[PDB]
This record gives sequence, structure tokens and C-alpha cells, in this order.
Amino acid sequence: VDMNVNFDDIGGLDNYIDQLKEMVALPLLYPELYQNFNITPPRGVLFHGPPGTGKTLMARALAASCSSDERKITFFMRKGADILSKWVGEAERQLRLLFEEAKKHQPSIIFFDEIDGLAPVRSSKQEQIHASIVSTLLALMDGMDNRGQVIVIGATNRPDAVDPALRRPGRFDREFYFPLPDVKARFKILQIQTRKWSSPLSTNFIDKLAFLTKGYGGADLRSLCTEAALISIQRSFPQIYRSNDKLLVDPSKIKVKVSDFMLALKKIVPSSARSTGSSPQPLPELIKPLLADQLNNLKNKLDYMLNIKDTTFQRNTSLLQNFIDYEEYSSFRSYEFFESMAESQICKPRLLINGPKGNGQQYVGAAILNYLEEFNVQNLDLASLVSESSRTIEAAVVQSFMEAKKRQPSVVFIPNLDIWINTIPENVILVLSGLFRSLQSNEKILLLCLAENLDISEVKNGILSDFAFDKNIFQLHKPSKENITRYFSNLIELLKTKPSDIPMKKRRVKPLPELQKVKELILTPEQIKKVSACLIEHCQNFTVSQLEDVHSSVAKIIWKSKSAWDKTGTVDEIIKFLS
Amino acid sequence: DMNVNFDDIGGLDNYIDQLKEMVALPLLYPELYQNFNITPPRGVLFHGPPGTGKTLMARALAASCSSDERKITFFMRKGADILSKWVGEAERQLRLLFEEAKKHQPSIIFFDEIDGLAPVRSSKQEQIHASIVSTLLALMDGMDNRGQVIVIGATNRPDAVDPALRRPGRFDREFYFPLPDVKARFKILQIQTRKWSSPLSTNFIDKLAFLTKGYGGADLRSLCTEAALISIQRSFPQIYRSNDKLLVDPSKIKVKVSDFMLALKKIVPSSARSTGSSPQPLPELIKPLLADQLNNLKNKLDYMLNIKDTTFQRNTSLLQNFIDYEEYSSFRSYEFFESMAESQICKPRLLINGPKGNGQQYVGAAILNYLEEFNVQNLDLASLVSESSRTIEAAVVQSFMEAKKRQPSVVFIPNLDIWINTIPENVILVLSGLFRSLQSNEKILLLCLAENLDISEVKNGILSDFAFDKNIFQLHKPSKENITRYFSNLIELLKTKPSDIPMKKRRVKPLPELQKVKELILTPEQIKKVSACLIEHCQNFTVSQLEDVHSSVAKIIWKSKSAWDKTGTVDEIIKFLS
Ligand SMILES: Nc1ncnc2c1ncn2[C@@H]1O[C@H](COP(=O)(O)OP(=O)(O)O)[C@@H](O)[C@H]1O
Ligand SMILES: Nc1ncnc2c1ncn2[C@@H]1O[C@H](COP(=O)(O)OP(=O)(O)O)[C@@H](O)[C@H]1O
Repeated sequence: VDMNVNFDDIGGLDNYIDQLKEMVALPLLYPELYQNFNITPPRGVLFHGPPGTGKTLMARALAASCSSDERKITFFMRKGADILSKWVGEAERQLRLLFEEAKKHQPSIIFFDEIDGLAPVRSSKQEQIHASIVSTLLALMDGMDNRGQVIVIGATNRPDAVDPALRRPGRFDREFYFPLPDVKARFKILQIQTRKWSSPLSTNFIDKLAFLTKGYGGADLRSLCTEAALISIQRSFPQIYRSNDKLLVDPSKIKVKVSDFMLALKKIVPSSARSTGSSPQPLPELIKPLLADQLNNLKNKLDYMLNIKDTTFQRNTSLLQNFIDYEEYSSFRSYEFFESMAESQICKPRLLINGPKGNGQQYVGAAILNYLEEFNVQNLDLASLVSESSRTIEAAVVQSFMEAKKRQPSVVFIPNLDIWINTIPENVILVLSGLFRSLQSNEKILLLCLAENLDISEVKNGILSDFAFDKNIFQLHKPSKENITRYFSNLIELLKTKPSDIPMKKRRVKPLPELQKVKELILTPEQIKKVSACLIEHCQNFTVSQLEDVHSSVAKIIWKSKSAWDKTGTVDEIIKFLS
Repeated sequence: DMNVNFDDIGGLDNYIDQLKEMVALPLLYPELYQNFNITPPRGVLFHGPPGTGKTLMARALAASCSSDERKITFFMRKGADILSKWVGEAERQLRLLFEEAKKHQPSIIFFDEIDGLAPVRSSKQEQIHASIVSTLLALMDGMDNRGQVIVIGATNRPDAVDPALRRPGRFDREFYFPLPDVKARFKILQIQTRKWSSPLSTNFIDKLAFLTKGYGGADLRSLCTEAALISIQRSFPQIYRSNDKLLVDPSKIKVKVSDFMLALKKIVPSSARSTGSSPQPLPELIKPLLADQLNNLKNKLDYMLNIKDTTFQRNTSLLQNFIDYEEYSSFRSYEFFESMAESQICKPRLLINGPKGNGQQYVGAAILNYLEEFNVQNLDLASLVSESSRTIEAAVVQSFMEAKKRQPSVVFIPNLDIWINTIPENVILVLSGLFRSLQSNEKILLLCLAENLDISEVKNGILSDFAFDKNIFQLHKPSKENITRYFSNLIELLKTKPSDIPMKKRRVKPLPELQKVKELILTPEQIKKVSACLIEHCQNFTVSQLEDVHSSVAKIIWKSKSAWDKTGTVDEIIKFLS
């Protein structure tokens, strides 16, 4: 955990790399520029984000990248709260020694991993053992004497657990949020992990993997690549898994194929799925004909509410690159006026999706959350509120809304609003509404709620009246005839397939070599048309759930006779079922 | 430790004067302590919010008291840095510390983060911490009658220090470092932006001090550092791409207004890191809508709180009032006049009520931003039930207690209509009983903002005992002139040229490497039609509805930011307002 990593290993965090250069490498090479204004370079950064986003990798790359020249950067790394012992002496004494030896080797980086355990928040009881550590840490990090060129880096899952006196200029003046990688950063991470391989993958395959890995972190992508490689080893040379002696194998023709990555995709569960909220994922390919017609409309509406496709201001992905490629150009009437009139476009982002019971709302919500890739999703659903048994409903709601306030582009998500307004206490809705009306108009905190058979009277003169769902109510109407036709057309395409097409795996004729130790398908188109007509007629004024039920029931019948070439039996069974 | 002089610290002149007294006059004018059988003050305890100048004050005291004609030595021990696993070796270290601080006649001692070194009295934990606090008590209580050991103590929470160490004998004077106000932030920014090659205009520094509410000294320093760093990035970006030193020269790196305005959006003050934000002035866009009725709301607050006069301690430092003012029959006269000066506050109450969504969140924030010297205690829902352990009762009582400690305080209750429903009856009655057990002269202001609050609730209801009799301010919907100004500001974007819009353009030529050592058509008739339709459509509208119309029309206007034939945009604006 010391070396052999650099900044080309890191993918999708190019904005923070520039600032870390600006605080570590740049002062060393150019001390005249910093001393020109009599400023001290910022020292100490608090990395926080979802686990497996690259904080420790970022710190190691900082330590090993700025030391490429003949200016060594010693890297003192401390695990979370591993310094306190059973007595009262060593806890502060060892921190003292750490900072003194950091002073000795003047260009140095102390990395407190999991700093939330070393410096907890001051609770009601058990004060001494952690207060005596926090006080001395505060004393050495911003003492009277010049600490020197010691860059203090802390890493945490959440920053609220660190003492606020640490989150102060001179100690932790910069706080870096490491976000879950988007599609481009995931593409770059996949390219990086599959860079040293002997048989590189194609670019389009990496793009498709990046699309398929929505919700993954960097760590999840690395685990996926490792699992794909392990499956490739298992597929090429299974014999090494049986013998206890080292057989002779060749690191060749062990190229990874798509089938191995697909299997690793089911073997790996992301950190998105471990969470209790709704995992943002695109519309599954089966239901896409049914819903995508009315999902695009929502996107268009969202496009007119959050100004997603109209991004001329607040396009800050990387300030340094902006200064590199773009070019500047009285003062107030050219910056303040236009900035204000650009942020004046978001008034009060709200959206309530309300459809009949079972009309694929769990699907539309996930698709919308996937479209808003750059937004910070906060789930106010019942499961997330009640999952932390120590917290209360009100406390969880306040925590979620306050988290959504920072990281301004964010979405407060309330799936199953009809259940939510019936199982939550009446005062929590009032607290949330007071929080939302205590917001500025130009704030991009979208309130997206999905409800099943919600009465409009409850929104007009009920408890949800003070959320301002006036024009922002979208009705998810039942799917039309053409979408049902496309759904069952895919079903029929499954029906009229030859058994030589349906993938049956194998039965190998010859055993694996030992290693040296060291008919025609009969289906008239008339029957296909009759089955299509019966499916269309049976599902009249049906929702998405009923259509899925009919699809599953018919797919069972079709897959039953997946080898029979005379498909009249499956056809008459299908017709009999729809009666 | 640098050569920081006292002219580096800004906004704490009184404490600088007191420290100069207690450091020099005991040793420069010794006879004045004989006629009065009184000892010089021995202990001083600095306390306040983080990043205010405690360590700066100690470092300035060290640097100033080191010169040719007199020597003063500084001894620093950091918080709990003196203890070890050995049982009584910490006692030996502290005792020998005081021995060298006594053997050297000239030496003053400083304990940074004293609350960690000396916590409160130990009910449990009879371990070495209690022995350390007892030895500190018994060792700094006295070993020299009228000596030269000054024990300074820096801390963030003064209440975490052992009460036996806060005494007329040990830690005599307790100094409170406040978050700087506008005048002090001006001086701090001048001190930071002093040695720059191209100083800033004083109006810009005033505007900066206006915007940086809640910023400490450290926050302003960080803001200056970030502005300089952004200037360095903007001037010489190529230094961020090379791994070896290039040749860049100063005197072309100038810190402009844009860099400061871009650094403010990324710096969050230490008073808002765990809170999210701080109360901001009235936003520029809606200023034509509410500033007409906000100024009145300021004047009332300037009448029931005596803000503009501040007849007690209005100048910089007390020694300065003794220097440049002359003092004045003082036994009864002074008591009478102090009584009459304090009798100008009866019961500061204010209930700002208006229709739904009439910009109350803006008015409350602007008012809380106006009251600079006031310790705001928020009693909203998000602050009471934020914790899952303390009850609403305990939170409300504790918040009122903290408001009572720091006497100029504003108990702030936004969304009173939701508040009188979410908060049960017992908590409202407890808060009322707390408010009726105060003196009339107490400077605790109960500020309340509500939407569509029936006055039946406030003269005969739950709030009837809070004495909101004649202090109910009515926010009415903005008049036609305010709407006209708002939409004229909106329309001025329609009249701007496509080449005038700050649309950043790609540079036609790459960055230079360094040595490796047409008039748009808009007839005024369309502008008049747009103004008339905008005015007519937003009749008797509230602030939220006006903002909705403004956003909806700004979207259409910003769609045609490059077009010159603005007839289509005007037609779309007319069509939407129908
Ligand atoms: N942005 C990224 N770019 C490249 N690799 C990443 C990124 N984020 C995570 N990784 C990979 O994930 C692995 C583990 O990351 P880790 O340091 O455990 O993150 P965290 O400390 O947040 O859990 C690293 O070895 C790294 O290769
Ligand atoms: N009153 C002040 N005037 C000028 N600078 C200040 C002031 N207070 C704090 N600072 C700045 O804060 C930094 C040190 O603050 P510090 O002493 O650490 O505050 P505290 O010890 O109260 O947290 C210095 O860089 C200094 O520039």
C-alpha cells in the first residue's frame, strides 16, 4: 500500500487531481508564486464518498506520483483508530511522534484512513478516551509552531462523524466528495483494469460493459474484472482445480470472452444493490415497448424542469481544463446579472407520477433515476427510514433532506407515495414540507414521487397540498395497442425458433487432456396471426403487471415444448389458456 | 511561529490592550500595585468559535514580547501532550515545566485545547486525568506572590474545562473571541490582501466583507488563498501539465473580481460545514419585490432593539474611549442613566405574517443576516427533532438556555403555522413559560414567520401568551411597481445582443508554451406588448407565482440566446401568457 500506483491508474476524478497537484506538487517546484501573494498552500483534504470510490487509491497515487523527481514524499499511513491502547499514555504520545517524524522529513503526507473512528463526535457519555485524542490532534495540526510541509489527508465514508473542529481551514480546509463513477468514468476504469491483459477487449464491448455496470464503483469494476479472469482460467484449464501438484499450463489462449464477463456480472452484486433504496437502472429490454413511449415524455418534461440539455453555466467538470481550452470574455453587469438570470430557470422542481395499480411504476422510477445520472439520489421510502433502528422517522427524514441540500443537484425520491402518506406519521410530512418551503427557488432539489391510484383531491386540498404539485402531475396511462403488439411480437419470435437455435450446452465426446506435472419447423403463419390476435384481445385495458403475468404464463407454455418441431400443440395450448 | 505583530490581528483591540497591560505594566510600573493591596491578574482563558484568532493572539503576544530592551520567553504545551503511560511521569513533566517557568523569571505559559488536558471533574475515571487536573490546580494556584507566570488557555468549549480551574485565583479573565462583523471582516481582508502587488479597490473589499457573513479569520484567509490560487490557474495553466519546472513570471498574475467571485462559491465557512449554509442577504433578482417592505421591517427592528445607536461600547477599544473622549454626581446619576438606557427594551417580539409563498424564507434569512451581533438560536423543526435522543422539550429548553447565555439573541421560529401543529401543546407552553420568566430589559428577540396564520390563533389561541399584540408585521403581495421592475430586469435579457452574452468561446490558437528552465431587431412596440402582458398576467400574484412566471419566460428567452430576429421569442412569450 505504498507505491506502484500513479495518476494514470485513477479514472474519472480528473478535477481533484489538479487541485491535489495544486497543493502538493506545485508548491515544491514553484515557491516564488505562492510567496508572491504571501499565501500558504492549502494543506489537508478530507475525502468522503460511497465505499469503493478510490480514496485510498487517490492518496497512494498522490504519494507516489509527485515523488517521481528527486523530491521524495514520505507516506505515513495510519489505519482508523489503531493508535489508542489500554492505558492513557500512548494514544497521544504516538500521534506526537507521528507528527514530529513528519516534520523531520519535511515533504510528507499523513493519511488517516477511516478517520471517523480516530476522531468521533463528542457524545453524552464516554468522553475521555476520544476527547483526549481529538484535542491533541487539533493541537498538532494547527498549532502555533509551523507544522511544516506536512499534507494531512483524511478519508471517511461520511464526514458528519468527524469532529467539526477538524473540518476547519488549516486542518481540513478542503473536502472532496468522491462520487460513484458515471458511464465515462466506468468506461475508463474498465479500460484501465483490462490494460495489461495479453488479449485486449474491443472498444464496443467495453462500452457495453460500462452501460451494463450502472451503480458499480471502482472496486466493483475491479472485482468484476478479476472474476471474469478467474472464469476464463476455469474455462480454459479446469484440471488445475483438481490436481494438488502444479501442472504445466501456458498463459496463452486464455483470452477472456463475453460469456465470462456475463457470468461475472451475476456473481458480483454492486454496492447499489446492498442499499435499501431503489437502484437506478435502465428499462429492462422486455418492457421497453410498453413503457418507453411514455417515459421519453417524462424525460422531456424533466428536460424542461432541470435544464439538463441546456448546460451553458455551471458546466464545471474541471476548472483547469476550462481555463485551458476556453478563454475569458462591465463587471457586475456581465457576470452577476447573467449568472442570476441563468439560475432563475429552476423555480421549484417537482414531479408526481400517478398511474393505476400495477402500471410499472417501480420501473419508471428506476429509469428516471438512471437518466438523472449526475444527481444525488436520496431515498425517503419507508425501508430506508426504518432500516436504521437507532434513528427515528423524523431524524432520518431531516438527515436525508440536509444531505440533499449539500451537493445541490439532488433528487428526493419517495416511491409508493400512496403507502408513504398512510404509514408515516402526520407530522413528518409537515416537517418535510417545511424543509422544502425553507428552500430558495433556484435550488435544484427535485421532489419526485411515484404513487399508485393517488386521489387528486389529496394533492389539491390535503396534506400534500403544501408541496405544490399543481402542474407537475404526470399520469402514467395504461399501455396502448401497439406496445402490446410489440411485446407479444417478441413473445412470438421466441415461439417460432428452431430447436437448433435454442442454446443447449453440450456433452463432450472426449475427456479433457491431462496436463504434464512439473427436421423442419412446421408453423403456418395463420397460426401465428391467430395467436397474436388472441393475445391482443385477451389483454384489453390491461396494466403492465397483468401483461407481464400473461407474458410469463405464455412463455412457460412456449418453453415447455422448446424441442418439439410440431408447434401445433403449443399453439392450441396457448389458445386454450387465453379463454 | 512567525514574526506576527499585533497589527496582523484585526477586530480584537480590547483584548490586545488587556494583554499588553497584564504583560508589561506588572513589570514596567510595579509601584501602582502597592497602594491597592491587589495582585495582577494571573490567568486568562481564550474561548470562542474555531478560527477566530486565539492561537494568533498567543503568537502575537510571543512575537511582540521579544525585543532588545526586554525578553519574554514563551512555553507551549499542546492539549494532553504531556502525559504518558508511566503513572506519575506526567506530574514530573508538568512540575518541572513550571520550575523552568519559575527559574527563568521571564516566561508565560500557553495551554492549547485545555479542555482535553483538563476535562471536567471526574465522577468516574479516577485515572491520571484527575491527578493532572489536581496537580495543575495545586501548582498554578501559587508559588510566587506577585510573580511573572501568565497561564493562557485556549479552547473552543469553555464549559468543558474543569470549574475548579475557572476562578478569581486561576484563569482570572475569560476572553470571548467573536466571529467578526462587517467592520472587522473589512480589516481582516485588508490585512490579508496587503502585500499583494496589485491591491484591490476598497469598494470591492466592502462588498466582499458584506458577502462573507459567518466567515472567521481562517475562512477569510482561505478565501484569499483560493482567490490567489485561481488567479494562478487562470494566468498560467500549463504548470498543471508538466512534471518539471517551467519558467513563469510574476507581475502578470493579478487577482481580479471574477476569481474572488468564483472562490466564494467553493468555500464554506466553518460555521456552516455541519449546518449546510448560512443566512444570506436578499437575493438580487427578487430585490425589487421584497426590499420595498424589508426596509420597513428593518426600521421596526431598529426601533425595538436599539441597533443603530449602541450607546454602550460603540467605538473600537475601551482604552480608545479613554484616550479620545472625556469622562463627563456619579453615584445616583450613573445608576439612573444606565437604568434609563437599558429601559429602552420592553419585550422584543416580531411575527412576520403574509400569504402563502410570499417570499418569507427570503425575509427571514435577510433579517437574520442583518442582525450581526445576535446569537441566533433556531427553533425550526429541522433543528429540534434532528437528534434521536433528546426530546423536543429538551431541545427547546436547551436552545432557550443558550439564547439566555449570550444576551443579544434571536429565538428564530420559521414556519410558525407548521410549528404550532408539529410541536405539541406542552412544548409551546414550556417555551411560553420560559419567555414570561425573563426580565423586560433582556435582549432576547422572539422572531417568527408564518404564512396564512389566522390572528385568532395569536390573540386568543396558543400563541396569545407570547404577547404578539401590536408587533404583527403584514407582508403583502408586491405592488405593480415592484412587478414592473422585476419584469423589466427580465426583459433586459431579451434586449441583450448574442455577442454581448458571456458565452465562453474556444480559443482559436493553442496556449503559448513556456521555456522549460450586426444589430438585433426589436421594435419597442413588441417590448411594450411583452411588458403589458407580463404585468396583466401577474395580477395580485404572490412572490412564488411571480418567480414561476419569471423562470418560465427566462427559459424561452435563454432558448434564443444566439438569435437576432427576436420576433419569434416575443410571440412565444405572448402565447405562453395566455
Ligand atoms: N476512480 C477510480 N479509478 C480507477 N480505479 C479505481 C477508482 N476507484 C476505485 N478504483 C479501484 O478500486 C480499488 C479499491 O479502492 P479503495 O481504495 O478500496 O476505495 P475506498 O477506499 O473508497 O473503498 C483500487 O485498487 C482501484 O483500482
Ligand atoms: N483577527 C484576525 N485577523 C487576521 N487574521 C486572522 C484573525 N483571526 C484568525 N486569523 C487567521 O487565522 C489563522 C490562524 O487562526 P487560528 O489562530 O488557528 O484560530 P483559532 O486558533 O481560534 O482556531 C491565521 O492564518 C490568520 O491569518
